Amino acid sequence: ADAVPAYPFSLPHALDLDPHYAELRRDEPVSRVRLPYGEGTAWLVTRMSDARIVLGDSRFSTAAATDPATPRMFPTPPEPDGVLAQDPPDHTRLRRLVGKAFTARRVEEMRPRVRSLVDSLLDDMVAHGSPADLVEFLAVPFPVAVICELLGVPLEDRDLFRTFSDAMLSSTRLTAAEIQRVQQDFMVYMDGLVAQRRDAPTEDLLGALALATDNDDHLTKGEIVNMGVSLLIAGHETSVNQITNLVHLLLTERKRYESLVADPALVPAAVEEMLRYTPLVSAGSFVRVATEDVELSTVTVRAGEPCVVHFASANRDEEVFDHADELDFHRERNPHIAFGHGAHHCIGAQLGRLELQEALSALVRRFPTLDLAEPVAGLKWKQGMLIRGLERQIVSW
Ligand code: HEM
Ligand SMILES: CC[C@H]1OC(=O)[C@H](C)[C@@H](O)[C@H](C)[C@@H](O)[C@@H](C)C[C@@H](C)C(=O)[C@H](C)[C@@H](O)[C@H]1C
Ligand SMILES: C[C@@H]1O[C@@H](O)[C@H](O)[C@H](O)[C@H]1O
Ligand code: NA
Ligand code: NA
Repeated sequence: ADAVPAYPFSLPHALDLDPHYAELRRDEPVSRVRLPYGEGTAWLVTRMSDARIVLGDSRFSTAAATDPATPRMFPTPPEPDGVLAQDPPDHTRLRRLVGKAFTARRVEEMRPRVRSLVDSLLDDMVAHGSPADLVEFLAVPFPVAVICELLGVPLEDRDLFRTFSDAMLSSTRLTAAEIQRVQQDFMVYMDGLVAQRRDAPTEDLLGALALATDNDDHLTKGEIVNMGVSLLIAGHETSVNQITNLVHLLLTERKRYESLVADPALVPAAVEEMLRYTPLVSAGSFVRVATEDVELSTVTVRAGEPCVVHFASANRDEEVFDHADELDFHRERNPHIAFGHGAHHCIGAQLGRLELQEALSALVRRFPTLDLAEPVAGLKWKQGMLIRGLERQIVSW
């Protein structure tokens, strides 16, 4: 069965959805693909109802996907101690190590700190004058500062952990051996920061991770340190890219930006809609393997068959969202899965929402004249990574 198409279906263009995803949702919503690594074939799931089953059911296992022969989107076999590769109830125990810092209530308590950080960084951009690179002054330093303060990672390590993090998000830019090397380096660095808390615990998540290493009974050192790596990767890589992505959607059809200048209270709802609209995950997902037969819309997936979701395709499902292909800030309902679903639903969802809200609210309030000040055709979209975003975004005002 080398008659099954390669997935991804193409090198990506900006934030475009391959038009094949809409054809798949209409006519073949569950279809066999060959992923770029591991062996064999995977079902690609393109509709919302099927995505909620694959993401939401104990009969689908991520643990089972750690087999190096399992199809996957990324060069290195999955790390078995990785939070994504855990199944409940062990996954539930692992998430509770840190989950209290990420509840909507605790995240809301960060809004003051977070708005202060944004204000200061836009002051520096103003000091530099127009035009300036929004990536340099906002999209990079803002989420990096927030995740360093929440975990207790020194800000001086920015260049070191951003390099490791970009490598671990490789799709084609690096080989398995280059990434496996970075994984070991990152594991050894994070293990070292957590060890610093041996006779010196801190009031931060690394503090919590170091106590769990000392006192905790069901979780390995590996699982615990790896959680530190996942949070430090996700905690900046998502938001840094999503700020560039959402600003890109706002300035390339400037009525969108103008609608938020007019009404900055629209910003929370605009952030939800642009989370729906944006393929932050360039293609596919961490894989789920059926442990029993499971009925999806058009097929029964057999025990042992792997499945992969395209989150941004589920987020264009025309049986769930009216005019799904259109950016609409006035949707009454937006049941998107930009943050996933089921056990592995994004732990940082509330922190992402907060950072995007405060970054956009500030821009829309203080920079009514904001425009893209480099050509669209020349935009430096990140190539060869599992996520999408801009290396640079020169803006004027
Ligand atoms: C706009 C921001 C974000 C987006 C769009 C986003 C998106 C996602 C998605 C779709 C997943 C599900 C992956 C899957 O099940 O296959 C996920 C999981 C995850 N996200 Fe986020 N995320 C964001 C922000 C964050 C932040 C700020 C953090 C960390 C502070 C974070 C940490 C994670 C982690 C650790 C997981 C894995 C959770 C688990 O396996 O239980 N994310 N994210
Ligand atoms: C195949 C696409 C996915 O990538 C992966 O699985 C990566 C190899 C993970 O190891 C990354 C590096 C982890 O750090 C995650 C915790 C990051 C967090 C933001 C996500 O879960 C993210 C959505 C992720 O699932 C997708 C990018
Ligand atoms: C941060 C993330 O952590 C786990 O999910 C993986 O095993 C891997 O080490 C890394 O990609
Ligand atoms: Na742009
Ligand atoms: Na996988």
